[PDB]
Amino acid sequence: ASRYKASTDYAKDAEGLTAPYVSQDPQETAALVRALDDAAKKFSVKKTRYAVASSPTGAEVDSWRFNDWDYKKPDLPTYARGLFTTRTQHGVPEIAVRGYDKFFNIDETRDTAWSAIRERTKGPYELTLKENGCIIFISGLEDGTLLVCSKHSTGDRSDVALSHSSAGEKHLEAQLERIGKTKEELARELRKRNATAVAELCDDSFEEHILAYGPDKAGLYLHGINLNIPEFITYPSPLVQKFAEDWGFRKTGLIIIDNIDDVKAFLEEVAETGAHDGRDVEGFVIRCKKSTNPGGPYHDWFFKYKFEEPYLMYRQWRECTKALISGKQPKIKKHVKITEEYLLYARKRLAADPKLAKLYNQNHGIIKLRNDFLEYKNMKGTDAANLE
Ligand SMILES: Nc1ncnc2c1ncn2[C@@H]1O[C@H](COP(=O)(O)CP(=O)(O)OP(=O)(O)O)[C@@H](O)[C@H]1O
Ligand SMILES: [Cl-]
Ligand SMILES: [Cl-]
Ligand SMILES: [Cl-]
Repeated sequence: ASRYKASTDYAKDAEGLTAPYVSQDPQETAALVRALDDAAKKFSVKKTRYAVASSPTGAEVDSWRFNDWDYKKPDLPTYARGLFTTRTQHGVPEIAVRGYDKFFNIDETRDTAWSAIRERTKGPYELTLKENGCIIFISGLEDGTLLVCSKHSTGDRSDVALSHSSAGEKHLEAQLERIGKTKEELARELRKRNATAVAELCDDSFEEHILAYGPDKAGLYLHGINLNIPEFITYPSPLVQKFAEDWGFRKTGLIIIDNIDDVKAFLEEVAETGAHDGRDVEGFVIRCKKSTNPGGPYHDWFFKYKFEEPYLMYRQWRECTKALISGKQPKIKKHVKITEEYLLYARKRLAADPKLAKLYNQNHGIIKLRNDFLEYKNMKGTDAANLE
C-alpha cells in the first residue's frame, strides 16, 4: 500500500471547502483564565507573562505550560499545548494563541491503541508529514500586531543569541517580502479568522535537528490553523496548504486514507525503512474525528506514528557526541557495536578539527558528522540500525 504519496498539491481541492469559524466568548475565556490562575497558585500549570515588543498598545500575553503527562488526566480546563491569553486595550480577555491539543504516539495511551483508534475514530484520515524543527505560532492581536511565538515563549532572548520565536519571525519576514505582503496584512487575516497559524521552523543554518533542511528546503512548514477558543477546532489540511500558498509558507505533505486498516498497513510498511517517496521521514501526524461514545458527537483528534529507526540511533549519536565533548559518560542504550565505532570515529574527527566541538554544541555539524561516519562505513543509516 505504498501507492499513496505525500502531496503538497491539495490547495486546488480547497476551492470546494470552507474554513471553520467560531468567535471567542469573553465569559468562557475569563472562566478558562480563572481556572488556569487557580491551578497556577498551588495538574500543575506555569504562567509566564511577556511584553509584545511590536504592540503600539503595550499588549502583554500570558503563556500557560503543563507537564506533558498531565494531559492524560481528565477534566483539564483545556488540552491546548501552547496557549497564550491576553487582555485587549479595551480590557476584553482573549485567547491570543492556541496550539493543537496534546497528542500521543500509538500505544502511549489507552486512546492510541489500534483497537481504541479502530473503535472510536472516523476518517477520512489525514496523514501529515511530521517535519523535524521547532513549533512556531502566529496570530493577530486586537490592536493589529502580528504575534510570533515559540511553544511557550515570544520576544528575543537577552543575549546576542536569537530566540526560536525571533528566528521564526525573520523567516516570516523573508517569505512575506517574496510574495509582496506585510505582517500587518497577515495579522488582520488571522484575526479575521480568529486563528493561530501553526508552523515548523526547519533551517540547518539556524539549528540542526535530525532530518536535514538545506537552504532550498529551509523555512516555516505550515502544518496547522487552529481556532482561538478553549475547544480544539483545526482546519482541514487542503485549506492549510491553500493558506500556505497565499502567505508564502512551505507546505506540509498530506495523504488522505479512508480506511483505518489501510492507515495501519501504510505506516507499518514505511516503519521498515524510515523513508517515503525518496525522502527520510521521522513520522506522521494522523488527524481525524473522535467520539467518547464508540458509535456520539465527534471532535478533531490527532495521534502520531513515529518511525523509531534510524532516527533513535541518530539522536543517540548526537547525545553521545555532546557527552564526549562535555566529559559526561555517553549513554549507549541501543546499537551498541556501531555506536562504539561511531564514538571512536567522532573522537578522531574532534582531534583533527578542534573547532568542531564548539560547533557541535551549537547544533552545527551534527548531521555532517553522522553522514561522514556512514560514508566511512559505506553504509546507509537504516543498514547501521539493522546490525543490532
Ligand atoms: N504535521 C504536523 N502536525 C502536527 N505537529 C507537527 C507536524 N509536523 C511537525 N509537528 C511537530 O510535532 C510536535 C508534536 O510532537 P510531540 O510528539 O507531541 C512532542 P515532540 O515532537 O517530541 O517535540 P517537543 O517535545 O520538543 O515539542 C508539534 O509541537 C510540532 O512542533
Ligand atoms: Cl463574528
Ligand atoms: Cl518545539
Ligand atoms: Cl476585531
